[PDB]
Formats: sequence, structure tokens, C-alpha cells
Amino acid sequence: PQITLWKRPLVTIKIGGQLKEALLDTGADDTVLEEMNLPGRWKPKMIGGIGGFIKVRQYDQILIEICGHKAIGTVLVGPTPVNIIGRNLLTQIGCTLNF
Amino acid sequence: PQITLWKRPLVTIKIGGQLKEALLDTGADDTVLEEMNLPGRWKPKMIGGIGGFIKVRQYDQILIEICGHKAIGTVLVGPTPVNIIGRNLLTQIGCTLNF
Ligand SMILES: CC(C)[C@H](NC(=O)[C@H](C)NC(=O)OCc1ccccc1)C(=O)N[C@@H](Cc1ccccc1)[C@@H](O)[C@H](O)[C@H](Cc1ccccc1)NC(=O)[C@@H](NC(=O)[C@H](C)NC(=O)OCc1ccccc1)C(C)C
Ligand SMILES: O=C(O)c1ccc2cc[nH]c2c1
Repeated sequence: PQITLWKRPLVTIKIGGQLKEALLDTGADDTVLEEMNLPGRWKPKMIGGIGGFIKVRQYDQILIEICGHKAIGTVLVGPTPVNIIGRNLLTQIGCTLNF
Repeated sequence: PQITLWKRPLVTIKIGGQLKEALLDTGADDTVLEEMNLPGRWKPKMIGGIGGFIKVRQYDQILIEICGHKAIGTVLVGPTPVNIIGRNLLTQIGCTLNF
């Protein structure tokens, strides 16, 4: 699709077999989602943003669908106020900025 | 341009005869710079991110060029480690996300 930016670019995602919604975020290096269980072993990570740092669990090689488009990569899970799809997954679906 | 997301989408901006660089940020409602010398007065404003909330300095009607595209809008000055072009200005240059 082509998504204009008059409102937040929230889209449907599927992860862990569950439909969620998440922000397509070109200002995020990483993907950070709300609390959920994911397969495999996680490792602790800190991520920083506006306001400071938070503690997350890093899961590698996770399947996610973003508007039906499949990506595999690292998903961070933790107490974020919004589900964020970062560049690590945006690149996998061939997402670009255009003007 | 059509900008891929393998690295941060930093672009040249011009504000008050100063060239800077800033991140094209679809996850930012607002535009936030670390500094400028924006014409005098400002209004306080709160913004939030992943780590919590921060007070910033709001300036209205600021003229900015983003990759040579002229825009006018609100610019916040706040504790961001990276200059951020948010959706309030991305819309003005016709920027979209595409996949
Ligand atoms: C999501 C993270 C993985 C992401 N960070 C990174 O990519 C990394 C790895 N961080 C990194 O490099 O950190 C280095 C660092 C950290 C701390 C100190 C010094 C240096 C990030 O926070 N990125 C932000 C910018 C940034 C980039 C690099 C370093 C630091 C900050 C966004 O682009 C990102 O899009 C977030 C996503 C987000 C949205 C909503 C909630 C939480 C997070 N938006 C924002 O932080 C913006 N906020 C907002 O747009 C919101 C939601 N609105 C808002 O506040 O509106 C007004 C309002 C709200 C509430 C009440 C009243 C008014 C902000 C830049 C303006
Ligand atoms: O999920 C956790 O138990 C946890 C605890 C501490 C840290 C530090 C970074 N990530 C963490 C996750």
C-alpha cells in the first residue's frame, strides 16, 4: 500500500498467531511490542528513546506478518505504550519512504 | 526520493540559514530538534516516548527546508539525541510509506 501520514501509520500485524496493530516506525531501529510469550529463548536488552530507557526481552528469528507481508527477525517485548515495527522488519517487507 | 530503511533515514534540513540533519520519523507526531535559535519566545509542551515524558519548548510557524522541500509548522526543542522530522512536517512534503 501507500500510506499517507496525516494520522499515525498503524497497521495490522500477526505475531504468535494473534492479530495486533502496530506503528510503522521509520525512527525505530528495533521492533518493540507489548507483553506476549514468543517461542525460543530470550535475552535481556535495554532500549532508549525519548524519556529514557526501558527493559525488554529480545527474541530472535521471530515470524511476523505485516499487512500479510512476511518478515522474520528480532522482536523486543516489554512495557511499551504502543506496538512499534522498526527498521529491522520494515526493510524485510521492502518498505520505503517516498516524496 | 525513494528511501530504503537499512540505515536511519537521515536527511539534510535547513532552518534559519543553518544546515542540519534530521531523521524522517513516521513514529513521531511532532518535530523535535535538540537546538536552534528560533525567534525568541516559546510555549512549554509535554511529549512522550518509550521511556516516559519530557518537557519541550514549542515554536510555531517555523520555516524549514527538508531535502529542498519547503515546509512551515511547529518545531519543538527538546532532549532528543537525534533531530526528528515528525508527521506534522512529513505530510507537508508529501512523504508516504510504501510497500
Ligand atoms: C522505539 C525505539 C526503539 C526508538 N529508539 C531507537 O531506535 C533506539 C535504539 N534508541 C536510541 O538510539 O537511543 C539513544 C539514546 C537514548 C536516550 C538518550 C540518549 C540516546 C525510539 O524511541 N525512537 C524515537 C526517536 C528516537 C530515535 C533515536 C533515539 C531516541 C529517540 C522514535 O522515532 C519513535 O517513533 C517514538 C515511537 C513511540 C511512539 C509512541 C510512544 C512511544 C514511542 N516516537 C516518539 O518518541 C515521539 N512521540 C510521539 O510522537 C507521541 C506519541 N506523541 C506525543 O507526545 O504527542 C503529544 C502529547 C502526548 C501526551 C500528552 C500530551 C501531548 C517523539 C519523538 C515526538
Ligand atoms: O523480563 C525480564 O525479567 C527482564 C529483567 C531485566 C531486564 C533487563 C533488560 N531486560 C530485562 C528483562
